[PDB]
Amino acid sequence: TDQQVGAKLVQEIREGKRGPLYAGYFRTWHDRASTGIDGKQQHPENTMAEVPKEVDILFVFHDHTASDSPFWSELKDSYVHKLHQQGTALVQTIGVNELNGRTGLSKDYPDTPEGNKALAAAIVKAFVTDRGVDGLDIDIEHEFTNKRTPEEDARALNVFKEIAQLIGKNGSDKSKLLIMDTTLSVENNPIFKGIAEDLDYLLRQYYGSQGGEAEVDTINSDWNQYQNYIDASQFMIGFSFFEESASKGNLWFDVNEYDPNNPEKGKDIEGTRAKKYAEWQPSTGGLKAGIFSYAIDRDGVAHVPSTYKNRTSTNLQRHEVDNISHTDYTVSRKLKTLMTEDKRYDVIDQKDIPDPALREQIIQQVGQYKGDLERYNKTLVLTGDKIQNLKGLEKLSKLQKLELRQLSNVKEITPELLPESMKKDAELVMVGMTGLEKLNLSGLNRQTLDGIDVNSITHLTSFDISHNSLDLSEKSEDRKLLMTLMEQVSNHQKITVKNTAFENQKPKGYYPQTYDTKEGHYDVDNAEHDILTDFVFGTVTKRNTFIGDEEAFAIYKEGAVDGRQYVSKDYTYEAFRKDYKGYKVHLTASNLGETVTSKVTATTDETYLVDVSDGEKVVHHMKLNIGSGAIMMENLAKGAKVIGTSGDFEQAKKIFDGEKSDRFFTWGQTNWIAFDLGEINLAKEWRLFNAETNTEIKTDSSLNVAKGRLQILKDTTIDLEKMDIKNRKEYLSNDENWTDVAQMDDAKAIFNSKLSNVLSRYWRFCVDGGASSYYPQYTELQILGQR
Ligand SMILES: CC(=O)N[C@@H]1[C@@H](O)[C@H](O[C@@H]2O[C@H](CO[C@H]3O[C@H](CO[C@H]4O[C@H](CO)[C@@H](O)[C@H](O)[C@@H]4O)[C@@H](O)[C@H](O[C@H]4O[C@H](CO)[C@@H](O)[C@H](O)[C@@H]4O)[C@@H]3O)[C@@H](O)[C@H](O[C@H]3O[C@H](CO)[C@@H](O)[C@H](O)[C@@H]3O[C@H]3O[C@H](CO)[C@@H](O)[C@H](O)[C@@H]3O[C@H]3O[C@H](CO)[C@@H](O)[C@H](O)[C@@H]3O)[C@@H]2O)[C@@H](CO)O[C@H]1O
Ligand SMILES: [Ca+2]
Repeated sequence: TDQQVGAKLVQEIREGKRGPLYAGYFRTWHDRASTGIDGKQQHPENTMAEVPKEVDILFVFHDHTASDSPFWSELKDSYVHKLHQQGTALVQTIGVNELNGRTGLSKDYPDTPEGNKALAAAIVKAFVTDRGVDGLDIDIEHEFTNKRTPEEDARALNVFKEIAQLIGKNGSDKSKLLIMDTTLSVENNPIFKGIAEDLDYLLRQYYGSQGGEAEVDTINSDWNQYQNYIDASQFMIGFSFFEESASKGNLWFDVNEYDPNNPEKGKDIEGTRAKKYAEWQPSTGGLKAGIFSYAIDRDGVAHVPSTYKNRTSTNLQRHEVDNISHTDYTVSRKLKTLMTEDKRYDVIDQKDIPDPALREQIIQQVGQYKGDLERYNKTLVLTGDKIQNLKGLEKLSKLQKLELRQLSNVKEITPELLPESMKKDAELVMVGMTGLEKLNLSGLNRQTLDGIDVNSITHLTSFDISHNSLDLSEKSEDRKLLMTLMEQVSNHQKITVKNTAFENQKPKGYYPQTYDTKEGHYDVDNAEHDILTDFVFGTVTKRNTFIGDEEAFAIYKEGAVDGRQYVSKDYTYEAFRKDYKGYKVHLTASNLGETVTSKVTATTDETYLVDVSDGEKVVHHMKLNIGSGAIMMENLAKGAKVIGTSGDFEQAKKIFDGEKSDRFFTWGQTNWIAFDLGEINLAKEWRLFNAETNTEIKTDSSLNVAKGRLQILKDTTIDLEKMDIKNRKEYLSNDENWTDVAQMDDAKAIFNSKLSNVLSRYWRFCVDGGASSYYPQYTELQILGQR
C-alpha cells in the first residue's frame, strides 16, 4: 500500500538507518504540472518525479501554484508513489503564519484551547492527509516588516503542540514526520524551545556566509545552544542553490559562480559552501543528521557572478544563468555520496570498543558512529557484570559524567582508560566495584574523591591518587576516604609508597562561603584599619578547610599521612589563595550616611553596618563598633506626608520615599515643601540628596540646590486643620512662621549637617537658589534622629 510504504520509509529515517541525510526544497512552481492563477503552465523544464534516490526527503515548498492546479493531484497520485519506490519521503512545508492567526485556516478558528486543537487537525488534514505526503514542516523565520506578537508566537506553539499530538514521534499517527525549519537562534525562537521534544529534525537555514574565517561562526555558536534541546542526529543545516533573477538580499553564493570558459562549473562542488556544510560537524553532542538545499530544482545552475550582487527589482542586471533549464541533480548526488563516504559515519566496532558489553552500552547512549565518540558530552552509565574491560572509554574525550555501576568484573582503572575530561572536573561515579584491583587516578586534578564508593572496593591491591587537587587535611572527607583505600590494599599486601601513592596534591582555593565575625570592634586608637584584612579574609579548599593567611598555608603544606607529606613541595600560597580583587566594602554609619571603603580610622565612638561585596553579590554582613559604638539613627522623615508646597503636591511626596529615582523642582529658583512627621522625636542631623543623585535620569550638578534652609513650624500652638486650604497654604508660605534649624550654602551632591537636638512635628525645607539658572532639583530629604 502507498501508505504502508511511506510509513516504513518514515520509520527508517526516524530510526537513523539512512546514515547522513540529504534533503531538498522543491519549489512547486518549477514542477511542469504547476499552473498559475490564470491556469497556464509556469515552467515545463523540471519535475519532482526525477528527483533521485540520493534525496532522502523532498520538501514541497509552495508558491504561485494555484489551488486548482493539476500539480496537486499529480503530486498525490503520481510523484509520491514513484518517489516512495526509491526510498524518498515527501514533506509539506507551511509557514508559521498558517498557525498564528495571520493566514489560511488560522483565520477561521478562535485562539482558544478547543479552537487551536481543531485548527491543528484541519492543518494536518489539509496539508498532510489531503496532499498524500509523509510529514509536515513548519517554516519559522524572522518577520522583518511586521513583528509577531507574543500572543502570535504563543498560539503557534499551542497549535504546533496539538499537531504534535496528531503526527510525529509523540503523535497517534507515527507514520508522518514532524519538522521545523528556521532562521532563528534559540534565544529568538520561543516556539522551538517548546516544540523541540516533539520534532524529528530541525532544519537550520544557513544560506551564505556565517561569520569568521571558516564562515561557520554562527553555526557553531548556534549549535552550542541548540544542543540543549535536540540531539546532533536531529540537526540539519542548509545552503541555497542560485534562484533565477535573485536580487541583492537573496544572493548567497553557496555554489560556484558562472564560468564562461566552463559551462559545467555550476555542477562542481569543490570550493563551494555546500561542500563545507556537507563536511561540517558539530564539536559537541554528535554528528549531524545531514544537510539540505533550498531550490533543488536549480541544482547545477552556476551562480550569477559576484559583479551582479548589487542588482535589484528596479535595477535589473540579467545574466544567462537567470535562464531556466533542466537539472539532473548532479550537485545533490555528489553532496550525498560525499557525506555517506565520510568515515566518521562508520559504525563503532570491535576496534573502537573491544568489550562487547561496553560497546553495546556506549552505542545505546552516545550513538552509533565513530564520530560521535569524541563529541558526546553528556552522561554515560555503565552497568552490570558482563563488562570486563574499559579499553576505549578514553575515546569519549568530552564526557561530562561517567557512572560505573556494579562493574563487578572490572579489575583496572587508569588515566589512559579515562576520558580527557576527567582532567577537567568531569564527574566520576563508581559504585560496587567489587572486582577492582588497580585504581590509578594520578595526574587528573581531581578536586575530591566524592562519588567513589571506597567501601565496596574489597579487592584493591594498589591505588595511585597522587598529582591531583585533593585536600587530605585531618578534617577533610577526602582524608577519610583515603584511609579506607589504604585499608583495602592492606587486606592483601604490605602497604608501600608505590601501591598507595597520594603525594603531590595541589588543592585549589575558594572563597569561604561565610565569615565568622558578625560584630567587630576597634578601640578608639586613632589608627587606620582594614575591614577586609581583619574580618573578610582567607581561602578554603573544596572541602571547606579554612586557611587564613600565608603561615596557615605553610602549616598546611606539612600535613602528612603516615609520615608522608602529601602537598606538593613547589605549591605556593600565592597559587592557592584567593586574591580579593573585586571586593568592595559598603559602610552605613549611625549617621545613615554611606561610604565605600575598606579603611576606617578609629577616631571616635561610631557604629557601621558593613556589607561586603565581591563585585556582583553581598558575601558578608556585619556590625562594626568603634569604642562605645553609637546608636543607629532612623530617618524620621521617611514617609512623612506633605501638608503644603509651592510645587506639585504629588512630586513633593516623592522626596520622602526611599529612593533617589525622582526629582522635585519648580518653575523657578526657589520653592518649599512643608511636611508633617506625624509623631514628634529628636532630630540630630538632616540629609538632602541633591539633583545629581538622580538614579532614573543622569543629572548634571548644574541642577543642584545651592542654597536652602530647613525649618521648624516655630509655633507649636496652632492647629493646621483649623485653617482652611487657601490660608493654610498661605500660613505655610509665610517666612515669619518658621525658624531655621539648618542652613545649606553649598551645592554638594549629598548635604548633611547636624541640628541642635531639634524636635518639631512640622517642618519645611526651602530651596533658595540653584547651582545655575536651571531650575534646582533634589531627590530625597532625610531628618535623622531617635525614636
Ligand atoms: C525554506 C526556506 O528557504 N524558506 C524561505 C523562503 O521563503 C525563501 O525563498 C523565497 O520564497 C518565496 C515564497 O514565500 C512567499 O510566498 C509564500 C507563499 O504564500 C502564498 O501562497 C500560500 C499558499 O497557501 C498562501 O497561503 C499565502 O497567503 C500566499 O498567497 C508565503 O507563504 C511567504 O510567507 C512570507 O512571510 C512569512 C511570515 O511569517 C515567512 O515565514 C516566510 O519566510 C515569507 O517571508 C512569502 O510571501 C518566493 O516568492 C521566492 O521566490 C521568488 O524569487 C526568486 C528570486 O529571488 C525567483 O527565482 C522565484 O521564481 C520567485 O520569483 C517569483 O515570485 C516573486 C514574488 O512573488 C516575483 O516578484 C517574481 O517576478 C517571480 O514571479 C514570476 O515568476 C513565476 C514563475 O517563476 C510566475 O509564477 C509569476 O506569475 C511571475 O511571472 C523565494 O523562493 C528562501 C530563499 O531565500 O529562504 C527563506 O526565507
Ligand atoms: Ca525620593
